[PDB]
Amino acid sequence: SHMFTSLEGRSAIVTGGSKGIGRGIAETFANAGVDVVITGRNQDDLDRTVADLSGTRGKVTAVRADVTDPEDARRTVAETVSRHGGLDIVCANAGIFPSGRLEDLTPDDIEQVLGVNFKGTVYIVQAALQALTASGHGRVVVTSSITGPITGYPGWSHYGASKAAQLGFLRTAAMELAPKKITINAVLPGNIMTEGLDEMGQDYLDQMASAIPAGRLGSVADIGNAALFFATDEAAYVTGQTLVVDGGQVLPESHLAI
Amino acid sequence: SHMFTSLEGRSAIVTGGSKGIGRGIAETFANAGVDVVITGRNQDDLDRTVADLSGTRGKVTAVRADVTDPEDARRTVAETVSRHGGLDIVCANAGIFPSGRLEDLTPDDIEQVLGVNFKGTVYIVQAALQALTASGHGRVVVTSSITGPITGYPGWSHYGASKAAQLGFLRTAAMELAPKKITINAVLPGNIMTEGLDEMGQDYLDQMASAIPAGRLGSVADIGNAALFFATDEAAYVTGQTLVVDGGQVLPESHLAIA
Amino acid sequence: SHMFTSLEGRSAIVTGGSKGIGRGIAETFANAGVDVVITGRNQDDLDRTVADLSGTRGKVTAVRADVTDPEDARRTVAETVSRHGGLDIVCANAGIFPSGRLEDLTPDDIEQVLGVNFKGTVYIVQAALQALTASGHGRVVVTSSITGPITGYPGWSHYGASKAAQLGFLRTAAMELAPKKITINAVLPGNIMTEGLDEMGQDYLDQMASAIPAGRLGSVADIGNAALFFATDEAAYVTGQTLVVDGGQVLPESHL
Amino acid sequence: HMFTSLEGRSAIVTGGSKGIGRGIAETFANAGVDVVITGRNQDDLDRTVADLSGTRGKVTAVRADVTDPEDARRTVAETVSRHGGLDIVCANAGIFPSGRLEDLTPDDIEQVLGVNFKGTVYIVQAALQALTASGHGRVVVTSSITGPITGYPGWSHYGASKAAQLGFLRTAAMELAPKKITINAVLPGNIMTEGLDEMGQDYLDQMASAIPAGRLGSVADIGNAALFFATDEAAYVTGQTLVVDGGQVLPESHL
Ligand SMILES: NC(=O)c1ccc[n+]([C@@H]2O[C@H](COP(=O)([O-])OP(=O)(O)OC[C@H]3O[C@@H](n4cnc5c(N)ncnc54)[C@H](OP(=O)(O)O)[C@@H]3O)[C@@H](O)[C@H]2O)c1
Ligand SMILES: NC(=O)c1ccc[n+]([C@@H]2O[C@H](COP(=O)([O-])OP(=O)(O)OC[C@H]3O[C@@H](n4cnc5c(N)ncnc54)[C@H](OP(=O)(O)O)[C@@H]3O)[C@@H](O)[C@H]2O)c1
Ligand SMILES: NC(=O)c1ccc[n+]([C@@H]2O[C@H](COP(=O)([O-])OP(=O)(O)OC[C@H]3O[C@@H](n4cnc5c(N)ncnc54)[C@H](OP(=O)(O)O)[C@@H]3O)[C@@H](O)[C@H]2O)c1
Ligand SMILES: NC(=O)c1ccc[n+]([C@@H]2O[C@H](COP(=O)([O-])OP(=O)(O)OC[C@H]3O[C@@H](n4cnc5c(N)ncnc54)[C@H](OP(=O)(O)O)[C@@H]3O)[C@@H](O)[C@H]2O)c1
Ligand SMILES: [Cl-]
Ligand SMILES: [Cl-]
Ligand SMILES: [Cl-]
Ligand SMILES: [Cl-]
Ligand SMILES: [Cl-]
Ligand SMILES: [Mg+2]
Ligand SMILES: [Mg+2]
Repeated sequence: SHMFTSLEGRSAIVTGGSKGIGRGIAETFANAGVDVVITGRNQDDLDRTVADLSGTRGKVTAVRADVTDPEDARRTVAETVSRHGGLDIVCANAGIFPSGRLEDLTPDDIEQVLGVNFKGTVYIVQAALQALTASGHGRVVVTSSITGPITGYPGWSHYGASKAAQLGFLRTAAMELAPKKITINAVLPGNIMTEGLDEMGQDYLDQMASAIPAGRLGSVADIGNAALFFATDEAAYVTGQTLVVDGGQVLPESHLAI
Repeated sequence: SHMFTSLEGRSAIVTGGSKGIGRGIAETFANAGVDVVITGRNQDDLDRTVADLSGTRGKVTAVRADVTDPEDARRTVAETVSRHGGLDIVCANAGIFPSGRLEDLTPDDIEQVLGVNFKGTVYIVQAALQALTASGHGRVVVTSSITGPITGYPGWSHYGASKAAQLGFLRTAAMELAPKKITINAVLPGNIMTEGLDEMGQDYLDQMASAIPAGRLGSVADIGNAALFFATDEAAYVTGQTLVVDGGQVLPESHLAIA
Repeated sequence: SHMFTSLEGRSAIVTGGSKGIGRGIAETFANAGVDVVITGRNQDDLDRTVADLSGTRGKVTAVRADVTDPEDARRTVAETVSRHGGLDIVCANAGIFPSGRLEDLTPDDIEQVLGVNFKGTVYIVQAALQALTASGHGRVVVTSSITGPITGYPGWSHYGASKAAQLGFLRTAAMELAPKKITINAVLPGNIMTEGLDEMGQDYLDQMASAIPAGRLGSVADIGNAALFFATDEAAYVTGQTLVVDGGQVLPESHL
Repeated sequence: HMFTSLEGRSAIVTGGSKGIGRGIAETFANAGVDVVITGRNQDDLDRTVADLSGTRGKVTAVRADVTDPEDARRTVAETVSRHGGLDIVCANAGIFPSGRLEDLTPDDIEQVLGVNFKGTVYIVQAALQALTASGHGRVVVTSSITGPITGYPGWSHYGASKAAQLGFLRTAAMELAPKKITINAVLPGNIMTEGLDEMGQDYLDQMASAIPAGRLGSVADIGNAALFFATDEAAYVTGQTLVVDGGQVLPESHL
């Protein structure tokens, strides 16, 4: 009869919500009656996802914005407050994972990944702070990864760096946000079927599939539903923490051990 | 419209559900339409909680049983499988946290705590394996603690050991249970208002409250709602993992971090 | 021309010192001039290891003792203090890793593993508290494992629990021991070429090998040298902590 | 015989003119390791080079900014010229300015990320060929408990930068293993240093009571941990962390 208090009518931002995990998070929240502003740089991709999600209970709309731009963060929050009247949930999700061996990585390569993945998470949280404070039950959910905080994978030394940087930030942010009644937590997916992971190629997807006790790559709904849990009133006592959503992938001591 | 898939009508066991966190877990699942068998050693305590929860949607009944005894674990599962028609969720929750300095801990002190807190988790999971497998969506939630896996506290070196033992066990158990479609995860509460935590005294409670950025001890519902998430179909891809429910307690570097 | 302060003359116990990692810890400390008492249940294995190490700078001798028996812990400490005049280092190392699936493990199976691997670590620490306190620079090094604290491996759910139990114990113990100037820390070996690990077969041994970035199983000296570092005076500010010694094995997002 | 002598080997210590980097430099020098220390302030580099003039291994200085890849390349070339090669890199330079979340500007974040994380990556990249040629390369990163483990108001960007170093090295260790280079990190708790003294006596008098060991750490505690990682005997340790903090991260309640 009753599980979690309904989030209907609340207001959320998902950065990088046009594709992949961000889209699955937006759809998960929208199905729960949360109005969602999704962001991204490509307008056509935002428009297709807004069109695709037009039948959801919560209204998904788009704001074209680069997470690396602090001005775009402020505009995103202001536009979301304008459309919804306030702001309750920020899902700091936008992220990229280009691959490059450490000896090949340029300053620009490193700043590209750290700017989107880490700086872009900090910028949207900063911009959203006052509206989340006015919420009285603010929720920030960060899309980190097992890569960095837990795992290594050749080619992703800067990616993993940026995923760990998110968590180092939120362990302090959680303490600064607690008097404002905002929780901040992070989902750490393992390997989820997305357009972004598709670019890694089939042999990467097979490789990770065989390393996962659950026997499959995860789904965007898996991450959206973890985000949803963190946003509930029922999770008000959870802050500064991580949840690994990976089918057991970080557990095995070795390969065939699965 | 829709948040998670209703768990209405599923079957659960909560060990040590007559008091404290286990009762909060039982009530949380009961309010979700889950039928719950709570266990414990004191029949009066079980009867009173069953009566306290008489008005919940799901049906909360009791089974008097000692987690340290594997035969009781088998009896608990069978009674549950007869009353509910199956078994979908096992909350390995029963535990004790008496306090003793390392130089005072007897073999009995250590075995009492390891047996209740760790052996009693293993035995209930072993007893439930077959019914959980037949459910096709089996869920095990372990009540661990920040104490042991993360923190230390003088007098709890055997308690901390048992809480971390639960986690070492489940990181392998999650792999063995994956082909059976059973996930196993732990909630790691920080400090939660319970009858057991009351026996630590007012100085302990004041000390811990001031250590918590959220500014309060947690409630039993906080832990119940975390166990509820793990038990959802929507958490099928989460196994072998932990969730710390502590108001931020384990974060501060020191006491101006807080102050 | 100076790295760490010589441990020459100090007094150590290594539980389970006749074979495998314990013997490597014992030899590493003896090479550093530490007098070492090794323990084990089999007198022949103790006698043979004492004879093998009879040329080391530190004197290695043996006490036949079961780590699961608290009286044997006490007798071990008393005998070491009688032989050396004190006790500075305790290497709580003794352990077993039989395998069994979750649904096959009997109460006696579980207790055997928890008894040796966890209780035996607690009992030697307890028995040594007094003498370690009197040393003024006491050191406890626990041989834990990546299995349990970090990894899972089917058939070792009770092994993994026992190894993680060591760490939960030591995080509190480090706080109770700090006023006594005793530090307590753990080495978490990955996969180390030993007698006990050879009881897993060549299939298990080749399996972990390709899963390790360093390209090899570790050596008992790798673990002994970690323990040696924790025992230095220079590590007096390290306590309640862990060091994974595994050639990178816990790192890969997949071992392919 | 404790560990194999490192006498005659070659090391870089970034930010080695003060505090922890100076303790690392003096610890390696006392072991007979020739050490190039970097920094931006020549006056502080000259003063430290002179203070350590009696050490067995020779401490010399190269003025360089960790945030500049070209300064990283120059540091490694100058070091290979002076010593004949390079065996050990201690990526240690770091800053910890304090600022509340809502006040951190983009420049504040880039300054801390640039020094603490980018500066670690750049000196490792620059050293890769020389470290590979040594056949026993050693990278030691100075991270922190702050970020990887703890939070402290005002240090959200600093903690991010210290956790960034570890996410980097967990992958870097796998890429470096075929080159026979290990890479680990020391995570100091609270260590008596010059930069740490900028936090004031209130911050000083207050982290001491929360540490089970009962004191702040010393730069030698960090140097000796870095020395362990650099030994031949630690060849099978890579991608890993060592917390040096007197038990500070352990207490459930610091009171
Ligand atoms: N897929 C996995 O297995 C996995 C696992 C662990 C963690 N993650 C994390 O999940 C997050 C998204 O992963 P994904 O697989 O879903 O990626 P994806 O499928 O490639 O989608 C990324 C989204 O982020 C947006 N984006 C990219 N750069 C942006 C920028 N500078 N500003 C604003 N938006 C930007 C993209 O829109 P535009 O390109 O049009 O801007 C797109 O909507 C990342 O943080 C990633 O690290 C993914
Ligand atoms: N309260 C906290 O802050 C906190 C924090 C972290 C973790 N935890 C964990 O949460 C669990 C319960 O904590 P709590 O505060 O709720 O304790 P509690 O209030 O004392 O409740 C303990 C429950 O377990 C039962 N129990 C005790 N021994 C048992 C046994 N041998 N067999 C079966 N049932 C037994 C008790 O009933 P009977 O005595 O009648 O049998 C009681 O119902 C423990 O595992 C504890 O480690 C608690
Ligand atoms: N080998 C690995 O890859 C690995 C990896 C991680 C951790 N570890 C840990 O390292 C420790 C030992 O490993 P190992 O490979 O060296 O094992 P091993 O080769 O089988 O030797 C174990 C030693 O402990 C002794 N022992 C066993 N049971 C005892 C008891 N009840 N009382 C006293 N001594 C006892 C044995 O002598 P007796 O039988 O005669 O008593 C033997 O000397 C264990 O704690 C293990 O968990 C090993
Ligand atoms: N002190 C602690 O309690 C503590 C705890 C955990 C971790 N750590 C870490 O240990 C490292 C050193 O800390 P510390 O307390 O020893 O700081 P410190 O006493 O202030 O010394 C910092 C050193 O880094 C150098 N440096 C600063 N900015 C630089 C730049 N842009 N390029 C090159 N060198 C630069 C400084 O020289 P110049 O100014 O001349 O450049 C100085 O030699 C840091 O990475 C810190 O995060 C410290
Ligand atoms: Cl992290
Ligand atoms: Cl654990
Ligand atoms: Cl652990
Ligand atoms: Cl096994
Ligand atoms: Cl990290
Ligand atoms: Mg795109
Ligand atoms: Mg001698």
